[PDB]
Amino acid sequence: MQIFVKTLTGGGGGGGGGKTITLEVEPSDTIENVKAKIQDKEGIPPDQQRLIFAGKQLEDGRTLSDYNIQKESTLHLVLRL
Repeated sequence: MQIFVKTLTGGGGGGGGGKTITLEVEPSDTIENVKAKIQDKEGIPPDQQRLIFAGKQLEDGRTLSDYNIQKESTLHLVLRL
């Protein structure tokens, strides 16, 4: 299944915002697995990633299906320092 990940626009305007990457996933993949797939594409360590869907921060041990994340769903990636 393919899903999309985008980052925040920020309260700064400009600079696009809509850019995405695509991930190949299964419904039974955990959020921790998804973070590892983002790391393969973008180099950002999983410890520094927060993922949001439907306005909610996603917990590592749940699966995509637990959050109703399906084909062509878009997750939002936010930095965690």
